[PDB]
Parts: sequence; C-alpha cells; structure tokens
Amino acid sequence: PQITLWKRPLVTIKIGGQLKEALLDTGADDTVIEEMSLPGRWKPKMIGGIGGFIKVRQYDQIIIEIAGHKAIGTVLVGPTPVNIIGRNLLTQIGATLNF
Amino acid sequence: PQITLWKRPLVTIKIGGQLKEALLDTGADDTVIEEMSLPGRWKPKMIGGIGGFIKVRQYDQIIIEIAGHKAIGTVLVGPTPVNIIGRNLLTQIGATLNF
Ligand SMILES: COc1ccc(S(=O)(=O)N(CC(C)C)C[C@@H](O)[C@H](Cc2ccccc2)NC(=O)O[C@H]2C[C@H]3OC(=O)N(c4ccccc4)[C@H]3C2)cc1
Ligand SMILES: [Cl-]
Ligand SMILES: [Cl-]
Ligand SMILES: [Cl-]
Ligand SMILES: [Cl-]
Ligand code: NA
Ligand code: NA
Repeated sequence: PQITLWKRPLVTIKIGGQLKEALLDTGADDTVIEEMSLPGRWKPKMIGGIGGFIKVRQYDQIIIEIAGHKAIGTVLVGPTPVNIIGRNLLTQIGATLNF
Repeated sequence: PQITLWKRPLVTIKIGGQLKEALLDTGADDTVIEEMSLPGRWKPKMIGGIGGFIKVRQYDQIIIEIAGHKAIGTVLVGPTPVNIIGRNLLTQIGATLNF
C-alpha cells in the first residue's frame, strides 16, 4: 500500500504467535517491541533516544509478519512506549519513502 | 525521490538560513530540532520518546526547507540527539510510505 502520513502509520504484526499493533518508524534503526516472551537466546542491550536510555533484550533471527509480509531479523524487547518497526525490518518488506 | 531504508533517511534542511542534517521520521508525530534561535513566540510541549518524556519549545509557522521542498509549520526545539522531520512536515512535502 501507499501510506499517507496524516495519521500514525500503524499496522498489525504477528510476532511470537501474537498479534500486536506497531508503528512503521523510518527514524528507528532497530525494531523495539513491548515486553513479551520470545524463544531462544538473547543478550542485554541499552538503547537511547529522546528521554534517555532503556534496557532491552536482543533476540536475533526472529520471524515476524508485518501487514501480511514475512521477514526475519533482530527484535529488541523492553519498556518502549510504543511497538516500533525499524529499518532493519522495513527494508525486508520493501518499504520506501516517496515524495 | 524514492528513498530506501538501508541507510538512515538523512536529508539536508534549511532553517534560519542555516543548513542542518535531519532524519525523515514516520514514527515522529512532530518535527524536533536541536537547540537553535527561532523567531516569534513559543509554547510549552511535552513529547515522549523511547526513554521517557522531555520538555520542548513549540514554535508555530516556521519557514523550513526539507530536501529542497518548502514548508511552513510547527517546529519543536529541545534536547533531541538528532534533528527529526516528523509527520507534520512530511505531509506538507507530500511524503508517503510505500510497500
Ligand atoms: C511528538 O513528536 C515526537 C515525539 C517523539 C519523537 S521520538 O521519540 O524521536 N520517536 C518516537 C517513537 C519512539 C515513538 C521517533 C523515533 O523515530 C526515534 C527517532 C530518534 C530519536 C532520538 C535519537 C535517534 C532517533 N527513534 C528512536 O527512538 O529509535 C530508538 C530505537 C533505536 O533506533 C535508533 O535509530 N536509535 C538511535 C538512538 C540514538 C542515536 C541513533 C539511533 C535507537 C532509539 C519525535 C517526535
Ligand atoms: Cl494518529
Ligand atoms: Cl536485523
Ligand atoms: Cl531495495
Ligand atoms: Cl505544522
Ligand atoms: Na534467536
Ligand atoms: Na511563530
């Protein structure tokens, strides 16, 4: 689809067998999801932006479905205020900015 | 242009006769830029980022050129790590997200 930006670009994702709402976020290098369980190995990481840093768990090789498009990549899990799909997964669904 | 997301979507902006680098950010409701001098009155605003909330200064009706596209709108000024062009000005320049 072509998404205009009058409203937040929210989509439905499937991750870890669960459906969630997430924001397509071109300004995020990384995908960050609210607290949830994922299978497999993780490591701790600190990420920062406006307001400072949070501690997250880094899960690698996680399959996700984003508005019906499958991808795989790293997912950071922790106390983010909103689920964000960052560039690491937006590339995999072929997302571009057009003007 | 069509901008892929393999790299950060950085562009040059011009505000108060000064060139700056900024991110085209579909996850930002509003435009937020690093401390600088702007004309006119400002109003208080609280914005929430990945690590919590910060206070910024809201300046309305500011002239800003974004990747060569003229916009006139709201600019938030405060302690952001990176200059961010948010949806308020992405809509003005006719940007869409496409996949
Ligand atoms: C109301 O208007 C606004 C309210 C909030 C914002 S926001 O907090 O910037 N944010 C609102 C979303 C959080 C929901 C827009 C969002 O795209 C920001 C934009 C941004 C902010 C600060 C530093 C870098 C990039 N991305 C962002 O938080 O990504 C986090 C996930 C990582 O991906 C990065 O690219 N990060 C990074 C951090 C530091 C330096 C370089 C990269 C890490 C942080 C902007 C506008
Ligand atoms: Cl909205
Ligand atoms: Cl990845
Ligand atoms: Cl591509
Ligand atoms: Cl505006
Ligand atoms: Na893994
Ligand atoms: Na003004």
